[PDB]
Parts: sequence; C-alpha cells; structure tokens
Amino acid sequence: HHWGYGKHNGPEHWHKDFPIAKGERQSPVDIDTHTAKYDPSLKPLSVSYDQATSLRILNNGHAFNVEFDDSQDKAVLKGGPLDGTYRLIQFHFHWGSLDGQGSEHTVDKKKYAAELHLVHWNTKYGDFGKAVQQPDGLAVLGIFLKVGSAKPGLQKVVDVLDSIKTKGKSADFTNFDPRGLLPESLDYWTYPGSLTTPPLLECVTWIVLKEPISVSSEQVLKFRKLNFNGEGEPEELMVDNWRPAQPLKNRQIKASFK
Ligand SMILES: [Cl-]
Ligand SMILES: [Zn+2]
Repeated sequence: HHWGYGKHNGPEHWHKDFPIAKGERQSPVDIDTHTAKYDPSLKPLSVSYDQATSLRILNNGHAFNVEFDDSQDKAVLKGGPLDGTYRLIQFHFHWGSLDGQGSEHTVDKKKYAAELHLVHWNTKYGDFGKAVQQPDGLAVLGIFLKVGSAKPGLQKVVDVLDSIKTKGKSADFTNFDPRGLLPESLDYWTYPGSLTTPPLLECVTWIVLKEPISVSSEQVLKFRKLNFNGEGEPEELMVDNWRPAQPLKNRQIKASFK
C-alpha cells in the first residue's frame, strides 16, 4: 500500500507516511495573477540546453521521466531568481483523464490539460541526493499544456510511450532536444516550494512560465494509454497523476513581467 493517485492512496492520504505534506512551503499552488508582485530586480532566465544529452525514458509507476546526463554542465538553467548553476537531470509531465484537468499549478483557478516539469539541481551541492536536502537545492521549470495544435518536438516522446507501457519499463532515448518543448516567451512567476510527489521535500524554487504550449488532442491521448501497474498486473490507466493546490500560507509569488 504505498502512495499513488487513487481513492485509497491518493494525495489526501500522503501526510500519513510524509508528514511534511502539511508543511509551510508545499506545492503546487494557485497563482492569483492580481496578487502576484511584479519584481523588477528579477533577471531573465538563461536556459542553455545546446549541449543536452538525453539518455533514457522510463515509466516509474507515477509518471514517465526522460533522463539526462548530469555528470557535467551540459544543459543548465541560470538567472532568474537563481544564484548559481542548476543542472537538468530529468523532465516529466502530469496530465488528466480529460482535457480540462491535469496541471498541478493553476492560474486564477484555471486548470490546464497537462504540466511539464523540467527538474534541475544546484551544482554547489555536488549530486541530486544532496541537493534535495537544501532549501535552495532544486529549480523546476513548469510549463502548462493546452490542447489545440500539435507540438512537433513532443512527437518523438509520444511515439516511444508504446515501448514503456507498464511500471518498470525503460527504453534508450538519445538525441532528444528539450528546446522543442519551450514556449516562445520566458516570462514567469516564481515562488519557494516543494516536490509535488513524495517525499515532498521543501527544496524547490519554482519557475512557472506564463505562456502555455499547445499539443494536440491525439498527442495527450497517448499519455493516457500508459499504465500505473507493472506487466501484467490488472490494468490501471495512468491518468490524473496531479496533486491539487496547496495553501499558499506565508508566501509571495513574484512575476518577472507586468
Ligand atoms: Cl521521481
Ligand atoms: Zn512533476
């Protein structure tokens, strides 16, 4: 009986094994666009993904992760609210059973169809496992997906999902370029928060982009065909793997734009 997204193991049960679920800096949250403070001291984000090396894609039973070689400074995020260099280690998505839910973060209570998380750890700490222990250890870039037009650069991702259908499966996934997932503008809101899965550590600077990307209905449909189970236990579709909004408590959301 370990954690998941169902009735008996879902986000509302998490606090029993992971008490920090009820903490002071839990994510995700609702971004109230009228209460967010424009802060003109924030610099533009600097995203340097030219030398990125993708290695592998896996179904870990809660999402699918595309993993990158983080042994050197090859795909890095700097600037913004960040001091220092943060290395890309993985990206993953959260998505819904239907097009009107799926994102974790909300914008004036509006849900998007999915949310992309690009996970970066602060090189000052030397590896990811030490990073998650620090208040400034991680930076995740969150990008919202709405359904409209196809995103061509997501297509290579969708075509291999057939090969990692069940929990535990993994496939070689080289030469994928994460630039094809970025929207046009890099304006953002930022606030201090947490991982949105267990262990829910409060180690994250969140950078949530204003501009959504578009994917097609057919594209998100293929995400929905994945399984939370291993081969073949009874089939449970991997859908609605999102944690709802958590209390903002004593936190300010800052915007890079007005
Ligand atoms: Cl993970
Ligand atoms: Zn995530």
